[PDB]
Amino acid sequence: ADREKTRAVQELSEQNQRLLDQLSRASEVERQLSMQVHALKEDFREKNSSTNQHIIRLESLQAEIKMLSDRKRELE
Amino acid sequence: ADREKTRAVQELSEQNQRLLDQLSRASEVERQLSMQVHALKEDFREKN
Amino acid sequence: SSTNQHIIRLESLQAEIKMLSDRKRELEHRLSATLEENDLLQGTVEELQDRVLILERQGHDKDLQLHQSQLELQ
Amino acid sequence: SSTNQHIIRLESLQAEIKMLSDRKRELEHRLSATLEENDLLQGTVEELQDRVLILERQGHDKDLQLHQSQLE
Repeated sequence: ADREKTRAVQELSEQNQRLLDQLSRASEVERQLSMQVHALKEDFREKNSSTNQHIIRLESLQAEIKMLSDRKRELE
Repeated sequence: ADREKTRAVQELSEQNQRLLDQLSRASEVERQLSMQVHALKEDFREKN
Repeated sequence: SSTNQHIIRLESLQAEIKMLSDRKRELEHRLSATLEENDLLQGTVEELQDRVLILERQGHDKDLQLHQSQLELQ
Repeated sequence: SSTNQHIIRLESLQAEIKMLSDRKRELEHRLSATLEENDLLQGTVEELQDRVLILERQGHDKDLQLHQSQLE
């Protein structure tokens, strides 16, 4: 009974430790995916800032074009 | 000794079940994050 | 003597595991709340970025028409 | 035998404790990172709102200028 109990608890602890490495790898994948998602959020925010700046620059250039169109029509 | 065997077996089994639940939750959030990463990469390609 | 101590450390570690698991649920709920308010702040900054775009659009069309108005004045 | 079963049960207890404590450190690491990010996000919100306020000030300023320029 000693040997059976010891083998059983050792087997169950081995299943446990295998699960522990599985959780460790799963949590490392969770962490790497979380850092990826986090950097993607930060880059999405910076890119949305840059895109709003870009369309506002397109827009400023559009008013400069309309400005010069009405100005040349004034001269013309 | 038999009672102690039963108690240790039950405690280890409970720990293993808790760990299995934790791996289930971990895998669920991992799948959610993988879906989020692929959606973000598609959105980032479109935004590019 | 070892075995008496040995039983004592079983009891101590069992109490430790119970409190430790309780604070596992604690920390995981804190992380869930932190992540939800992170997503709320994501919605907030996204709305603020859209508002920045919209007000700059307003000020721009406003710039178009200011220059038009004072040119027509000229 | 008693000591071996008992110390193996304790090795199970402590190994579970070490997994869970590694996971404490992982959750605390993630909580620290996320809270630092949330500070950064509050800073971004404050800066965006301040930008919105400055933009609204420009708002009222030219709106007055429109009112005059239409008058003359």
